[PDB]
Amino acid sequence: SEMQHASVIAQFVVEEFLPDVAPADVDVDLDLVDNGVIDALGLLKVIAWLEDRFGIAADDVELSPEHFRSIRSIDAFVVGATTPPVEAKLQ
Repeated sequence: SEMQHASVIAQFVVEEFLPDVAPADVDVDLDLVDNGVIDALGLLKVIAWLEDRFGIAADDVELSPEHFRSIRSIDAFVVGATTPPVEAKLQ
């Protein structure tokens, strides 16, 4: 369950720019930024829906470009916000 709905996260980024692509065909082992799917407005859209699902405000914490290091980090960031991080990359 470490993925915590990994396919769901890909579904948002996939639908954010490539909705005609099956999220299962995306490797979560590749950094999300390397794809370039996350842009300036793309970054805003990411926090807008991701924050809306948990009802949390991004203003409470500042996000850095490193937080977009990979989709895996996004799952940890979302979980880290409500519950302690699991196998965080830092540890």
